[PDB]
Amino acid sequence: MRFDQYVDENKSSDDFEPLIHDLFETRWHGTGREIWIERVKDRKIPSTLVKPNYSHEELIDMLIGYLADNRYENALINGLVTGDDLEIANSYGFKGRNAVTNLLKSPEFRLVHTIIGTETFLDLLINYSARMGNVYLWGELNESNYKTQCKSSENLYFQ
Repeated sequence: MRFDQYVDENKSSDDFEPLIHDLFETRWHGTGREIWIERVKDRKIPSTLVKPNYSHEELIDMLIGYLADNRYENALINGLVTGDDLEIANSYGFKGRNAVTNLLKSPEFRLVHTIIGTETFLDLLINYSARMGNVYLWGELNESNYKTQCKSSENLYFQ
């Protein structure tokens, strides 16, 4: 569904009218309606990501680590490469796997979590996925995929 609409959809409280009105303003400028959110996986909200009191930036970075049990299937950070490439990263300032944190840390996302709540916020990032134009915001975690894209689940007739 639409990113903007998603906010009003998972809104825990309607009292956030002012927050939604201002938050929705991003639709014009700020990839508000340009983002599509959908459920990529069917899971449940953990009690360890809601009980503890985390901070905005802290929760964002901490949450990423929650679903980051494995990095890469092949050897990673085996060795260091010397060259001008490092200069590029130092000058241009290359970002790591915590790139999503920058977008999530944005004030716009602060309202979302507030409106949808933590349980929905975590679920949205873990259970669901966000699509921004030609790039994935949440970031797909499908690595087990060998050759096939998705698997067809068993059909469920009517009772």
